[PDB]
Amino acid sequence: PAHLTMPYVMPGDGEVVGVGEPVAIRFDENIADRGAAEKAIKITTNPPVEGAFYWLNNREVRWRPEHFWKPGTAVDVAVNTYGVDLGEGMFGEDNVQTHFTIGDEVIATADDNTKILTVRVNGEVVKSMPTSMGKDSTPTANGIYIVGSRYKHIIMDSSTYGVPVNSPNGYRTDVDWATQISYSGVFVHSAPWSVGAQGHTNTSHGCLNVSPSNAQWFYDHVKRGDIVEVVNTVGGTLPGIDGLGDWNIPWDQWRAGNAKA
Repeated sequence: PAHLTMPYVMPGDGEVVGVGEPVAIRFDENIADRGAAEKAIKITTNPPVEGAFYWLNNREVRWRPEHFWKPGTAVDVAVNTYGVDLGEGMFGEDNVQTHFTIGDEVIATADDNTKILTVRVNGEVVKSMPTSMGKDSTPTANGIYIVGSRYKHIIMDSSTYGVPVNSPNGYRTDVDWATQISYSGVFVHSAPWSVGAQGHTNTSHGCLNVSPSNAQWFYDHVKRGDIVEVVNTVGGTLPGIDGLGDWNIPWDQWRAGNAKA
């Protein structure tokens, strides 16, 4: 190693993901020549669709279409960096490939005006969940969120996101049925402690609090790549480079890319 870097591709080989899942190629070393890396990456889709690369940081690039994937689309990814100088004498340690498919269109919209999280599958409403989002002093950002990992039980610690547990906006909370939707720390999870406020008042630090029953349903039926869109909150907009906020970047900007950066 040292002059060799190993690329990692997401999603998993054979995985079925939602319509918002971007292709992600992560290197274990910073890429000096982003242009070279993009050239070494071949992506084939069926049905065919145009897409483009955009870097979230110095080690990870993302590729996605202008709009959400069409359900049933099959995607093949070939990261051929072996023999390729990714910049300053750094070569790919080996080549990697992955194949994944797009499942049904699942888009859950959380409207702060109604305090309801509505899950639509292929355009049809299948669930309407009262929710309680970030309180005014710690609001939930508006925007398009891509569903990530899920946990039957986990502890969310504010210090993971730069906020001391002992501070006013701090917390170290055990939660059931947690589905992560932003690297910034936003999750859709079971919140038995805010069932009264759900559908009426925002009381969280930013997460989308829902009933235990609804959180479990969300955990069982929503998958990586599905979409959660938050609208009308007093917060700002999820950053395009969050890690799960890719879609908040305007297509013209995304297509333009940032390889010469």
